Amino acid sequence: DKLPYKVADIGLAAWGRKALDIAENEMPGLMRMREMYSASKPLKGARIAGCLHMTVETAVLIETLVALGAEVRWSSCNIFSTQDHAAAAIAKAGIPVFAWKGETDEEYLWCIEQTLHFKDGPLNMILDDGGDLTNLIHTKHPQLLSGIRGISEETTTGVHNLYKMMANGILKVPAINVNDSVTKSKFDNLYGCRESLIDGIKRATDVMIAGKVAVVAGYGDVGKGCAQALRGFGARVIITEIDPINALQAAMEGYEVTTMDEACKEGNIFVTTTGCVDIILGRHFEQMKDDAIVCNIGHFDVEIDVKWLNENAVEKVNIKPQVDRYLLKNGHRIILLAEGRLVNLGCAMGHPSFVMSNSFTNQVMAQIELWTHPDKYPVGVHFLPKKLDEAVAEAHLGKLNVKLTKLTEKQAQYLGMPINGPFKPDHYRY
Amino acid sequence: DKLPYKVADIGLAAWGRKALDIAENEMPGLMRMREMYSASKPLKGARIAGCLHMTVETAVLIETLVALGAEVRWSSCNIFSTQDHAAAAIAKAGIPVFAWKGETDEEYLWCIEQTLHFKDGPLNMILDDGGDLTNLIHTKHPQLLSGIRGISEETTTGVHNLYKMMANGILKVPAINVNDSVTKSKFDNLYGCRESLIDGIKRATDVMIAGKVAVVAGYGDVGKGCAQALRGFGARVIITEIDPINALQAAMEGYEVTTMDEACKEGNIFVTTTGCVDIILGRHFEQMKDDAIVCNIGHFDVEIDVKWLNENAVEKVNIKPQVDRYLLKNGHRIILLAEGRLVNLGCAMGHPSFVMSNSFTNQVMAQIELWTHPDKYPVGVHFLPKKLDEAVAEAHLGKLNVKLTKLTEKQAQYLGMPINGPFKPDHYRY
Amino acid sequence: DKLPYKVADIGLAAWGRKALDIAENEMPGLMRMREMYSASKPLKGARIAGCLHMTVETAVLIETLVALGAEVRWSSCNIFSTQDHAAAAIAKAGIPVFAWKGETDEEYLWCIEQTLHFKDGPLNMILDDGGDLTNLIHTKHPQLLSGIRGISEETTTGVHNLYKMMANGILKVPAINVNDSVTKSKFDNLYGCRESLIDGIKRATDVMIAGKVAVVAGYGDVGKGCAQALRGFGARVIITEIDPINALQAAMEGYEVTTMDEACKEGNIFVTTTGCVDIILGRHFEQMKDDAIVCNIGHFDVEIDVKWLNENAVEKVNIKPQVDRYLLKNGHRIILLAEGRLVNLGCAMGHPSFVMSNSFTNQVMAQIELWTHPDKYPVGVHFLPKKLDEAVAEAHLGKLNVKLTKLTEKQAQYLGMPINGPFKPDHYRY
Amino acid sequence: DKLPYKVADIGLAAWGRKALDIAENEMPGLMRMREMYSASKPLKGARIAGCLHMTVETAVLIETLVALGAEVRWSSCNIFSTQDHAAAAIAKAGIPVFAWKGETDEEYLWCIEQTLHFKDGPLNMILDDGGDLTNLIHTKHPQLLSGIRGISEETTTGVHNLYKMMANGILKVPAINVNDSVTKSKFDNLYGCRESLIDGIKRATDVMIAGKVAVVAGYGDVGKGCAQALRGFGARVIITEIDPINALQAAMEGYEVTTMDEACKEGNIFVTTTGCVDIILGRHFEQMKDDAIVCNIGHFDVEIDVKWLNENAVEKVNIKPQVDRYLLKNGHRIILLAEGRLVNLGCAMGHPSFVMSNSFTNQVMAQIELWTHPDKYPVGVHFLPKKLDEAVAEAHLGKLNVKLTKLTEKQAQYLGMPINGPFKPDHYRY
Ligand SMILES: NC(=O)c1ccc[n+]([C@@H]2O[C@H](COP(=O)([O-])OP(=O)(O)OC[C@H]3O[C@@H](n4cnc5c(N)ncnc54)[C@H](O)[C@@H]3O)[C@@H](O)[C@H]2O)c1
Ligand SMILES: NC(=O)c1ccc[n+]([C@@H]2O[C@H](COP(=O)([O-])OP(=O)(O)OC[C@H]3O[C@@H](n4cnc5c(N)ncnc54)[C@H](O)[C@@H]3O)[C@@H](O)[C@H]2O)c1
Ligand SMILES: NC(=O)c1ccc[n+]([C@@H]2O[C@H](COP(=O)([O-])OP(=O)(O)OC[C@H]3O[C@@H](n4cnc5c(N)ncnc54)[C@H](O)[C@@H]3O)[C@@H](O)[C@H]2O)c1
Ligand SMILES: NC(=O)c1ccc[n+]([C@@H]2O[C@H](COP(=O)([O-])OP(=O)(O)OC[C@H]3O[C@@H](n4cnc5c(N)ncnc54)[C@H](O)[C@@H]3O)[C@@H](O)[C@H]2O)c1
Ligand SMILES: Nc1ncnc2c1ncn2C[C@@H](O)[C@@H](O)C(=O)O
Ligand SMILES: Nc1ncnc2c1ncn2C[C@@H](O)[C@@H](O)C(=O)O
Ligand SMILES: Nc1ncnc2c1ncn2C[C@@H](O)[C@@H](O)C(=O)O
Ligand SMILES: Nc1ncnc2c1ncn2C[C@@H](O)[C@@H](O)C(=O)O
Repeated sequence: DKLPYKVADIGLAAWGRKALDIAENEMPGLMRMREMYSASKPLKGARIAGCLHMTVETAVLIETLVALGAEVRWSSCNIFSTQDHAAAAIAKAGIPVFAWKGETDEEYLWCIEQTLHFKDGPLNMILDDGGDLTNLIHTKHPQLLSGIRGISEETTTGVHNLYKMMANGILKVPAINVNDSVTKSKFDNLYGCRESLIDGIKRATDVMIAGKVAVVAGYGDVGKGCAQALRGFGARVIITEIDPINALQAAMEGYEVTTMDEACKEGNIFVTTTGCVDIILGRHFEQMKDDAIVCNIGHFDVEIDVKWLNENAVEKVNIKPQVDRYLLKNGHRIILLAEGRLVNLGCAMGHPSFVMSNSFTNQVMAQIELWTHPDKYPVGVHFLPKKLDEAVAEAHLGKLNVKLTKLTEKQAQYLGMPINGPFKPDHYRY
Repeated sequence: DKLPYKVADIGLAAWGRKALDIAENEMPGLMRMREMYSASKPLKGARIAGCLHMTVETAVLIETLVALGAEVRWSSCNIFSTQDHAAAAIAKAGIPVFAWKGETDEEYLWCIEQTLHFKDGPLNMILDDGGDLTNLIHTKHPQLLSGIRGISEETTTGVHNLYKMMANGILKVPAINVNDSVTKSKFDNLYGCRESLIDGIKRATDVMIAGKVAVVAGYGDVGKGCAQALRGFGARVIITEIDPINALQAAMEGYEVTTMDEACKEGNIFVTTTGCVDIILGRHFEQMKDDAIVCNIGHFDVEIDVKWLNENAVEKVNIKPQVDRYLLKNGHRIILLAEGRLVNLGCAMGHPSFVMSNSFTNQVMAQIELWTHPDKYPVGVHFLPKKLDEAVAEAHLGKLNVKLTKLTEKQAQYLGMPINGPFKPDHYRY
Repeated sequence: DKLPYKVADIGLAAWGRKALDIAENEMPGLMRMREMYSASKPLKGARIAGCLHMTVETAVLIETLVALGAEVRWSSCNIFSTQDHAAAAIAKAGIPVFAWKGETDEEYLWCIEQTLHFKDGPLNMILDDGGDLTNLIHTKHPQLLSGIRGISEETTTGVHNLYKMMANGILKVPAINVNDSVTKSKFDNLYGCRESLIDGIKRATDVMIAGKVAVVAGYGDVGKGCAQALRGFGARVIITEIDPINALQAAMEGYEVTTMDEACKEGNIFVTTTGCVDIILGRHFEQMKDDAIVCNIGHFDVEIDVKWLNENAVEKVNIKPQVDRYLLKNGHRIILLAEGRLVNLGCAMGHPSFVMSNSFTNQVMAQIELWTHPDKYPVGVHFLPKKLDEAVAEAHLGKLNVKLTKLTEKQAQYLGMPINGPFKPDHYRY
Repeated sequence: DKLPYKVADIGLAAWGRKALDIAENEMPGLMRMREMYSASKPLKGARIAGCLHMTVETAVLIETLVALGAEVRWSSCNIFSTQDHAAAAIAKAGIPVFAWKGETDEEYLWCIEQTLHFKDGPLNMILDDGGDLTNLIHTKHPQLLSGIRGISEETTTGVHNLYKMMANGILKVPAINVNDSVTKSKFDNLYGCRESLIDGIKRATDVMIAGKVAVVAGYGDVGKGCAQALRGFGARVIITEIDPINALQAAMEGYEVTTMDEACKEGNIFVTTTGCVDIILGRHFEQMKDDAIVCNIGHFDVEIDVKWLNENAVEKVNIKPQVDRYLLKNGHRIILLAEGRLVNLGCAMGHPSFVMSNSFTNQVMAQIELWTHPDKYPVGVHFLPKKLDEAVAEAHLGKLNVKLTKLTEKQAQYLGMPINGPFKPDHYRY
């Protein structure tokens, strides 16, 4: 392609490598895939074009993929999710990375297109996060379609769209749904957001959660992780939902479940963990308490109506990067975070490295699968063998010094399951 | 058959009806099935033979099936799980129930056989809990097999066996796996045991949980619900597991995961939420602290080796029904509860009525499905349409005064899902 | 006096002794006071007249005081708090105990009077709980006043009145405020109620706490322990308070703080942990949801207006002992528990033995102080030396296998405190 | 004195004012003291010399004291606790502030001395945090002693020393113990550290708390707040203590209490909330797991032996400001945070503004008390009238939209307390 890469500051690499150094020791999964595959190099010959937030954790993923003999050209899947010191260490490392914190819609797309063509040919693999890359290609670069051996979607929103495509026979290349791995969804979205949400908020506003009424729209794994977090600091969490089953779980957990039409008048902190549009409108903004902290954590920023804020506020003042304090015609203030984009990543460092090793291990596996055994994955979104899913968890058990139990021949017989073989039926919801 | 029924005391009906009365107002699911089907009577012509713990909640289930025009002959699936006042109110009601608290292995089977034959013919339906009924029939009364239109397994253990039969083409009649409904598993096993576990313990030993090291074997929904409970009262919960994924969840929740071989020496309270044999042996008993409270909550009592206690204790003293205090040769005491059988049901009243309405609503539905649309269920275990699973949750939302959100035409479009249509993919693990 | 004792059933002693036997091993404090004072008998010559709920734990207190050479004549401080098997074991043991579950206001007083006179003289000591005994004497038997060496109040309500008397120079004998010992208040009222509250509720109504909105009046240690309990089972706890400091704590803990005038319309479970009158009136009852569970845990039953229920209900039906289901003219039902009296003791077994060993150890010490060193306690309510309060905690650490840290000569120097000497200033609120 | 002030960058004021602007709206206590005293100016004629961390919250305190007509000259009581943008906004405002993040022991003292002399005379008041100021004066500038109307200690460690002085007749000026106000200790130390602890850790190491064994030395309010925090994120918290009562509370809360001599081999995160020396030594360092995160939160950095790390490490590498990664001779790594100094303030922004309003309100009051009614405070440390302590809490209730309850004439009579008068006896431990 063009320039070898492009980032905010390459002089940040020296620092980023330190972050990467510390990060590596916290991601047993990726480092594990390295020891057993560094030599084998199952990814040899592969040209992976990724679109995942360019953070330090992702840096370890990229360096792992390369260790497996892959050829990588990266880009961030969010205009604010990029970590400039992490990206600097990667570029300085020779990996063509085109990502920097605070890009423009235009620069963002350029960065993505920058990863399509390699030295010895175009991308033959895709590691997407949000579907932006797989979508760009399917609708703008069809010519390259027939050459991509596979897709790797990591987020719910993207995987959601992955199915949509198939639903219309649009999907033209076999995909593996990584986000929906037990070790992925139940650990990353849930446990990660629990720790990364409050971070985005605090680093941004530095507000005290205790004694505040926080409103969470959506009760999925992210909504569950977020709620738990605020609730654990002393905030009264109110939940809004459209799914009766997800609504009951919340109620059963002691959370009040209402409509944003009602909650907007009580909330002090508004978090949208939904992947839907029109979650927080002006009809709610005009109802929010003075200095209400509004932010979104759902992948795409389509939940909060920021345009309204910008088109109906009496005044807009920027506190600091990704922190704007509007003044409504009613005299009430509204603190909008990260311009409505992902809050943990846009205002903080995102999920911690240990939990990202889970998702990323699934990512390294998904890639080896699609590349190594293509004929095993027809055009359509697939899941990773539970035996593999089990391999991910088992990989981080040691760092935590967990001592797992081993079934005896008699017990395994009793339960009618392999001492090591998958211990749960597919339908099992862990 | 023989006698109209048989119970501990029919003079307990007057009281049991009061229990049923209060119970009904707490089970919106069953009462809901009642209003829309009381007249329709979709179960008309059905002769359901049940094997589910005979409790007050189950009483509402029986009185619901009958309201649906079904013909019912019940029995308890546990020699200690029976609620004598509940069973009295049922028999006095005219429903042939053969269950009483404290049956013998002999009297237990007799009770089951008592439900096979009806006035106008043998059983044409099965509502089992544990597989005991479906197993008795398959291996002892094959003749009646071909007449049964379907099975309804309610517990993991049972459903586990349901699949085992199919695995060997033994299952000879279409079954519906109710235990594995989102509203069933994630609410009953998890939220029920959370509240019913400590109950069994307290009513039995009346011990203080706070400051005690409790050991929980198995981290399934029951293990999860139990752990959370003890943990919430001030006990240090230690978990043992064979599944790395379930072990990671525990660790990620702040629980120490080890082997019973290790934990036995530290635990003060032992709870087996596993469905496997040889969980607590004498090798551990000989290692337990003085006055260690050991109990099991897994359906079948196959986890704790009580025989060893009875064959190796220096002395056995019975504190009160279902509470025995053993004296080991090492001088240490061991308080065994409910003789190893289910603790919440054997020493307490079981799960509360509100949560049982979820499981039981699934049961009423499973029955209407198999009976009504039989040709839709070939020999093999099946799940209940997610639309239905949603119907269960949605039915208890109101009691909790939950205000669910309604997708707009635009949002539904965005999300690409019906405003009411199932909101989650099948693979969704809620 | 008259009859040696009087109880519900002496043939319940054989059982009670088993309860006592198990209870003893769980109360390291009392058993500890036993080993070092069994021979010394510092209470020798004392004639203690107690008025504390006659439970198994209290049984260990009585048998301990006696082991200390004391002469005891007991009675319960509540018409429902008595444990008949416990009381039987005591009577059968020779200790004049006049208490049985379900006394009448008349029989209750008779029982108290029955403890004033001993073989070798009238009572020379008082071990009260609620102030009922110390009040009766001060206002009805002044003649015996001058003979009593001291008082031992165990509950907040009582101690509250103890000061009230002094405030009016009414208190005529030195009292020791046991309820306000760090090991007493922060562990008994808080940790005991946390476990004993739900018990009284469950054993009585057997209702599911999860998903229910529970309302708690008062945020003292009892309110704190109760709230935490319900909240931990999945109930949405709402708190009402008059103290801004106790209200802030709640808010800071994520609890909604409102007025009963508002909460009554939302609560599903009403618990009064206040010690004040007119907490739950008919103005609220007329506003409660159908089948609302109302109960009180505050010592005296002066918070809930039951007369109103009995005078305004359309009908009153008794479910079982201490459980009445009223029917309001509006069609809604109200489940009143234990007739408004203490719920954990009236409907359950009360606090567990382990936590009761704390309060009771303080009680044994209070008695030894007043008796042994009288001249050290002038007329007026006093506290127990912190060194002693520390002795109590220290006594139960072992059972929990806690390994405390020992200050070094250098550290003790640094901190400027005795390696063992009281580690906290008097004003310290632990 | 010398220069008008001295800070890191005055070009940081513009931003700091925004921080102050948002902060003010979150501190109802201070802003409340402003409205009712802005005109009155009770502090008129006062020359307050402060030694408290120079943060945004403290900035609102300074601007409040001034609004009260006081004359202030500030300085930070920690070489790393200073917030440069906050200090900038203050200096730019005209208030002589001599503080900047990252001072030297020499520069630190210089800054303190800079606050002793004012335009119209030397300091006549003292607002200390840690006792550093009141100690410098007492031992180095005795001459100015006789002119100081009072002292205001804000932290436990400080107040601890305040008493020590008095214990030896060293304290030569009346002090008010602010740290020990109900609204101070139980809210700041507990609720603040809960939120500010994890911040310092995360912003420094960005580590995932979930699944990690965190070790907390000391179970005071700070230990309590810290433990709860980690515990709530999924980390297994182990506690070490010297006080049996504080140890029992922990045990009663489900925490394992042991010796650091034992925990050092299991902990993944070490937090010292103690105020004592020799808490974490090399004997423990040599026993810590690889990449063990060690940090202190106790006022003075005397708990962790960093010297040992610097004198026995094989290599020391600085990750970033206040983050150093040592390499032990055993191959294990140790991540030392903030060079052992306060972690929440040295690596994060400290306690949130809302909780700081409580402590600071008490500070504004302590100042008005000592200054206004001096003769009411003889030489010695005093507490703030509970009625006042109540005023603080009541001031923040509104922001939280808390609806307090009002005692009626009948209830206040029954309870025997003023409808508004202090609702708790002095000994009350809230
Ligand atoms: N920023 C991050 O670190 C991060 C990490 C993981 C996932 N995500 C993103 O967050 C989003 C949610 O992911 P998830 O795994 O929790 O999804 P999920 O499907 O489990 O849950 C989303 C929930 O939203 C609810 N919902 C939908 N429309 C709603 C509406 N109008 N009002 C209220 N609730 C509504 C749904 O019923 C569902 O339970 C996705 O876009 C995902 O890609 C972000
Ligand atoms: N008494 C009740 O109220 C009640 C309610 C629901 C279910 N149950 C019963 O409880 C049992 C558990 O049900 P569930 O839904 O939680 O099952 P589950 O399959 O979700 O979990 C059981 C767990 O045990 C673990 N396990 C298996 N063998 C083990 C061993 N040797 N050591 C440690 N862990 C081991 C498994 O890995 C698994 O995670 C079943 O028998 C079920 O029928 C009882
Ligand atoms: N049944 C038991 O096991 C048990 C155990 C301990 C104590 N108690 C009793 O419970 C009562 C509470 O004891 P405590 O130690 O927690 O007392 P406490 O003084 O600490 O707390 C009582 C709380 O009630 C609040 N309050 C007072 N009037 C109120 C009103 N009208 N509305 C709302 N809140 C109001 C007060 O502000 C206070 O915080 C006492 O009577 C005590 O003797 C019972
Ligand atoms: N950085 C901050 O934001 C912040 C906020 C409040 C307080 N503090 C400081 O933190 C320190 C703790 O304050 P606190 O109010 O919790 O004090 P505290 O007296 O309530 O508790 C300190 C605890 O340490 C325990 N302890 C003492 N020596 C010990 C040892 N060798 N091993 C184990 N435990 C030991 C004591 O028994 C006590 O329970 C003080 O120096 C205080 O000034 C810092
Ligand atoms: N450090 C991170 N690196 C990459 N992605 C991050 C990170 N933090 C949060 N997400 C969001 C993802 O967890 C989410 O998009 C997903 O994987 O579903
Ligand atoms: N009241 C009850 N009635 C019937 N079954 C009860 C009850 N309580 C617990 N179980 C056990 C079931 O939850 C379990 O067997 C299952 O359904 O899986
Ligand atoms: N087993 C019990 N024995 C005696 N009193 C009990 C018991 N359970 C609760 N209380 C109430 C006391 O905790 C309360 O009155 C107090 O001591 O404050
Ligand atoms: N923003 C802050 N301003 C001032 N002090 C802060 C702050 N955060 C933590 N402390 C520490 C104090 O809470 C502690 O020293 C105390 O007051 O006890």
